[PDB]
Amino acid sequence: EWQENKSWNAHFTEHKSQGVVVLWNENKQQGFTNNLKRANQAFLPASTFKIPNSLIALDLGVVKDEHQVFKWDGQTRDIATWNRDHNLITAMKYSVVPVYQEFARQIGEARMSKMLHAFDYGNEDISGNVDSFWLDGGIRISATEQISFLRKLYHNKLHVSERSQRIVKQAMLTEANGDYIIRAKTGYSTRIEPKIGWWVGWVELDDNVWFFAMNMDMPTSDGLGLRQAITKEVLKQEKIIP
Ligand SMILES: CC(=O)NCCc1ccc(-c2cccc(C(=O)O)c2)cc1
Repeated sequence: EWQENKSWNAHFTEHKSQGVVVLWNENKQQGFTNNLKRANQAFLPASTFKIPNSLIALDLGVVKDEHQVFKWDGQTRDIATWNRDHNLITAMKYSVVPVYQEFARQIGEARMSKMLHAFDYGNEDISGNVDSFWLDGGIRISATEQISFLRKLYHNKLHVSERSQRIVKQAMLTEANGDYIIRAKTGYSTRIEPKIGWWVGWVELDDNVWFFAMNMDMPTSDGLGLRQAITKEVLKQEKIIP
């Protein structure tokens, strides 16, 4: 059911990094990874948490729809794209932490905790500050647990409305061409060691869907582009994409 392919380690070694890629073939119900241990090691979700956070905010009416404008609070932050108004689509695209911190404040501790348990999301532990626990609190999730969560989202099986799930999957849209569609979310965890990057989501083909979750050591922001690059090299090697 689960197969380990250590030859994929070359895609990390060649870039002088270390990490895990996990792939799941939905048609065949078969999983593949370069490192079974790390695939089941739990890390801070960082901005990958914007997927569940979006779902919860939409289902509770904290976010009306993907068009509602979240006005910049006028505080200059060091990421230029954060210093502007956003909707759900652009806030996800630019991983706008302060917008999602306000979502979490409006969701509140109790509803956040219940919903993450309903989602079976990671260790389901929101210990810490309600507006930052996914960055430096107690919540943890593994690459295999990300895939389990994404598969439910894909099939609209999470315990929120179909509409909420459709909107979040729209907001996850990352790439689309005549060969495939990628819906995914990046993450970048720096507040707790080890610093890592995430990329989780799936590849839609004409006749199958491949779910993926990767994380990798990220000692500096210089390597963030390797999250997508390494994943796509694995997808290419496995002939999932051209
Ligand atoms: C204020 C702060 O958060 N500093 C910590 C340093 C930091 C934080 C976030 C990003 C970041 C932002 C948006 C997108 C991406 C990406 O992965 O593409 C990365 C870059 C640097």
